[PDB]
Amino acid sequence: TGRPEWIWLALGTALMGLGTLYFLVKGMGVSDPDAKKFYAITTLVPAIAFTMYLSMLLGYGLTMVPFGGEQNPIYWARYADWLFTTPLLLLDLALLVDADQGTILALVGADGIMIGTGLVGALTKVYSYRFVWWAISTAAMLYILYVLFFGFSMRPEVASTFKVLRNVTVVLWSAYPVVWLIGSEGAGIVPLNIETLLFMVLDVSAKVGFGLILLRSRAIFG
Amino acid sequence: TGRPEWIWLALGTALMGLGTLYFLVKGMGVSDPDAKKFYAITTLVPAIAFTMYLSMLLGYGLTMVPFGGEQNPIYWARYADWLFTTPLLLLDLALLVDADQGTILALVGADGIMIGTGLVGALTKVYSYRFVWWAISTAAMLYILYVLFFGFSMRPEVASTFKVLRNVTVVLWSAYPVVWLIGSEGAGIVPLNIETLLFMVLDVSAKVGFGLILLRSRAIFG
Amino acid sequence: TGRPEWIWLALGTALMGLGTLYFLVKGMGVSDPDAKKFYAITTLVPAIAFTMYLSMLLGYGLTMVPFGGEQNPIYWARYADWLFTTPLLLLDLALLVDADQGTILALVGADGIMIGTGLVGALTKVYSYRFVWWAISTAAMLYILYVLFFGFSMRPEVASTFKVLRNVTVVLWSAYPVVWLIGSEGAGIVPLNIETLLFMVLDVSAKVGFGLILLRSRAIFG
Ligand SMILES: *C/C=C(C)/C=C/C=C(C)/C=C/C1=C(C)CCCC1(C)C
Ligand SMILES: *C/C=C(C)/C=C/C=C(C)/C=C/C1=C(C)CCCC1(C)C
Ligand SMILES: *C/C=C(C)/C=C/C=C(C)/C=C/C1=C(C)CCCC1(C)C
Repeated sequence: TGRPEWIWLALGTALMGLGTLYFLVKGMGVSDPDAKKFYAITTLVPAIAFTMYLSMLLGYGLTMVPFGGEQNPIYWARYADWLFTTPLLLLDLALLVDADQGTILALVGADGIMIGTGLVGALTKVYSYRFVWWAISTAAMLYILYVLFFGFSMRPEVASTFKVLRNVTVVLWSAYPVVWLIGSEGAGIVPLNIETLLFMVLDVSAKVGFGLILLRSRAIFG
Repeated sequence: TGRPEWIWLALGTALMGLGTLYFLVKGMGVSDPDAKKFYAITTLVPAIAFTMYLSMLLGYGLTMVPFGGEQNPIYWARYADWLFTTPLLLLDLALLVDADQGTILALVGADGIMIGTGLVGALTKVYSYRFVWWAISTAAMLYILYVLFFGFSMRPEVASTFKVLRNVTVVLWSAYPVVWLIGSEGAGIVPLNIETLLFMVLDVSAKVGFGLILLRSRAIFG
Repeated sequence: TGRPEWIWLALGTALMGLGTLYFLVKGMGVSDPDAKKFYAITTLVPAIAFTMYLSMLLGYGLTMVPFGGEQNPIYWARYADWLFTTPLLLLDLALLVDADQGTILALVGADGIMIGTGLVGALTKVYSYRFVWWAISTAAMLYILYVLFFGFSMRPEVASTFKVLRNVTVVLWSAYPVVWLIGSEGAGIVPLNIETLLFMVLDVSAKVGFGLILLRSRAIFG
């Protein structure tokens, strides 16, 4: 179409779609109850992202938000995505280490707060206040990071995989607040097509890359 | 009112309302923890549908979607309904056979995808793309059907009831994609008042009929 | 700002924000898995309410609903709040007494119905029908009250705390339907600024007061 970012939304759609089919096939032969859990969570993450990448591609997941003078194009569908896929990615981490349910409920709820405040900030018409919501969301993000590092005798199959996925998680998740801030939702420093490319690379890596490291590990079997 | 389908929405409201009160009363005397589970899930399905049938009756759950030339009346409230009642109906099936949590998470998430893509398709303003969302939703539907047949030593109380409810589920659920397709959301082949009658018969049977077969069975007790 | 209720929204924001930080700190040193559960649920309730009080403060969580002649200001964000915090408050009660999952699913679903019908009623443009939704919502409220009293050998640490929190819950929750009814959502008897003060006192007490009684009790430890 007439949106230069179209290409990145198309590529994202395609990579999430093929990741989903790859993990669907791979989990084909699994009967270990624990492994099945990791396969369900992990296949669903890019299947959901596939649908929201498609909706942005076709224009459904775009709206116009007036602020600081202009009519700003905001991809809201990303927050419908993340609202479900980010807790699921935290659940993969949580089950891996056999987390207490109280830590799991802290993680999923802090994550909800993160995305939902992210979404408010994305849709807020008073420019200055958009960054008060960014800050609140970043604080929930940093609570989550804190818990993944200080919130938790695992078998070494689990600890090595956990540590890797944990490192991947903090490095990539921590880049989203930065892209938002300098992108079209925030200061408007980086154009939307570049932003959309940044978010596509993070999203494919955080979902499909993350899942490839997880699902190739023996950590997931009981 | 001035909507010919009003009658079917009124009848649906009434039948869901009486189903809810019937199951509420029936579960009155239950103390078996397992049976209580089946009674909670099963009573809630038509209580939620009661509220969304009422909202369509009163006009709240209707919006206008422009596409292929016209201003199309779309009952969106059906998707608020299904978003919660269809996973609950799958949970009744799942608990019955003592499903692994990984199979339960695959079912509920595939179901979310099904309804949420159904909803996108219902609200999409580009006529051709409405059927790309229909197709994606039908694929999640067929994954669910596949799992109910190939995804799963139960006591014979469970297997006989499970098989029946399973058969009821595939026959009725599989008719929704067809009604949508030829109805006002799709090709516009069947008028909205006839569509609304079709959806009312399916919905009462899939919820109240399904629950009557379930809740009259000894399969639900530990 | 130019809204007289601004002050109560500001005070509510501040009290929910300090409650959240207080409970965050207090739960700092907890390792008992059961206590951690109570701390997660209980800290999250005012953290979520903090964000929705802020959004009403800044104007995001306000919309205009035309009915009975006028353009009515409706704070919708309260229902985004309650949709999650009221089930969490019921979960604190439920875990305390070691409730059956079927009773927990009845509680959370009745609560969803309560808030979601509350929200429909708040946004309904036909004045008379707003009170049909109020009535349906009040009925779910009374089902919840019934279950907390008749739905359930606990150790006396639990029974004393449970009884207190239970009493707090019915007295304060039962006042919300009254405030709505005579406030701006309903008959328009009490002005919006007074209503907003009423809701702020109930909300701080039902969340922060409730949590102080809970989290100071030994009932929460295994
Ligand atoms: C699959 C997608 C992933 C892992 C996305 C993660 C997104 C975040 C961690 C987003 C965080 C944000 C904040 C901390 C600041 C406000 C804006 C957000 C939502 C982009
Ligand atoms: C109580 C209601 C039930 C059991 C409704 C079930 C609805 C479906 C199985 C709907 C499926 C659809 C698709 C597969 C295609 C797109 C449209 C839908 C949502 C009607
Ligand atoms: C933290 C907030 C709490 C505990 C809020 C509880 C709110 C209710 C119990 C609300 C009930 C309502 C009805 C029963 C009638 C319709 C309107 C409502 C949603 C205000």
